[PDB]
Amino acid sequence: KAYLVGLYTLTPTHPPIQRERHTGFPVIWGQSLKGVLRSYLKLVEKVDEEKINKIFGGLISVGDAKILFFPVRSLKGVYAYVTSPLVLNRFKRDLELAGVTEIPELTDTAIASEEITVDNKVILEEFAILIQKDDKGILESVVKAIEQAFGNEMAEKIKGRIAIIPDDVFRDLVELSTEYIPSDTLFYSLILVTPRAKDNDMALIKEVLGKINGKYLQIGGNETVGKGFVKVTLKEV
Amino acid sequence: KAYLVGLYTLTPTHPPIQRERHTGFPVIWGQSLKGVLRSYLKLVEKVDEEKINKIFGGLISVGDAKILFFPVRSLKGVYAYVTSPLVLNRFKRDLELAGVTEIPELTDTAIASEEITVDNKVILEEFAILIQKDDKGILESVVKAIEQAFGNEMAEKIKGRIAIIPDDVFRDLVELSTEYIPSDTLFYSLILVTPRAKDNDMALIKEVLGKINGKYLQIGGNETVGKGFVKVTLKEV
Repeated sequence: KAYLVGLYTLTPTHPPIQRERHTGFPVIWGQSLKGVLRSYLKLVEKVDEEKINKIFGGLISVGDAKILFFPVRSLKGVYAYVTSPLVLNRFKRDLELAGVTEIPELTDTAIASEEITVDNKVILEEFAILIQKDDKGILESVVKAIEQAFGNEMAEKIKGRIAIIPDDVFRDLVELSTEYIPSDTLFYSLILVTPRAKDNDMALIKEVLGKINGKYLQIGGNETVGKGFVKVTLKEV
Repeated sequence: KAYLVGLYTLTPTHPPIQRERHTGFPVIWGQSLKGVLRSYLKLVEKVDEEKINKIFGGLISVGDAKILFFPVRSLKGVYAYVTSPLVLNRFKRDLELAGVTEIPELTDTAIASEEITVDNKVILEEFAILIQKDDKGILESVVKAIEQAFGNEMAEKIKGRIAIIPDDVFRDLVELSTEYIPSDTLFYSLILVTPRAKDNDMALIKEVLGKINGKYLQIGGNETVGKGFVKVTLKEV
């Protein structure tokens, strides 16, 4: 049994940023995320401190939050949600691990919505990447996956502003575009239920974790100056 | 008769990590691996505690999991799966032992895919290794070997990001690149069937081990925060 956590930053978020060593991608460590989830249920949702211990300590596993979509300045559409084959493939494989489409390799080309495309080009910051026709409906397939994983609300935000760009460009942008993770960044994370869990426990998990969906949490430093506020989604599989 | 176990880390894994005395290479001791294989069959795959005992205790031998590919930050391609003549040679020798290509000695040069090569160089972390032309079809032969040993899915992931580098550099990287084994690390291990085995025993081994192929297991510490989740492959020879 698995739960899908979405983390959409509403303000610049600072989890020296926490980055994955061999990629350089920003990441929210599972240790940190588990902490804020624990604190939110104890303080805001008023869950009994007996139910919390029974679930966190454990009974579930809170994985590190990877990055799915990163907001980047765009010439047409003001900004686009950019991602990459590598990132998307990791997302598909993490869905497999949780129980739950072919995405090609891009080198110097991109696949983007027609709302951010101008003269067969998408202009991200200063990068001017050539688009290639979206055959076999890649974009429409990513949007559907976003809907399933995070809900209809998240899919509407992103739809119309998607751009799948080369892995190397995504890396460059994600490292050289602000310190703070920008607002309008979408993270995702797996919550896995341990095999040692009994049938009586699954009802507890579903009840307590269910409270998290659609709420607002604070992650990382600088809470007092409006940093690290995120909207969380949570769905079963 | 022998089985080839593949271990692909999906999250940072902690088996002070278990390292081989005379190389310094990370390794998963057979005792540990045997434990998690056993527990997985007992908890998840629901194998009767009589079939498990007849096989584990024994009837098979679970060897130490050596390291085959190690993910390293790359300038081009974001990251590469690096290996070395030494590592590859051990892999070939382990296949010999399991019943089943010339790889040169590299000094200050490397053999890499053209997707991570930039201006006749592969840039791993800070190391800038001069590449040499891929003659005698070395890379495609490793990919072919990867396909046979771990499956087509594993070969696609690695293809395009391979880099065979000098033994001393591989060693340095494997020691000085994170505590935790990174995600996207590929281990391998032999499962050898004792000579004392009859035909009825081969059917039990084939059946139970077959359950392991393509599944997800947890190895080492920090299960509660999404660490040590690995994807296992299992193939006969």
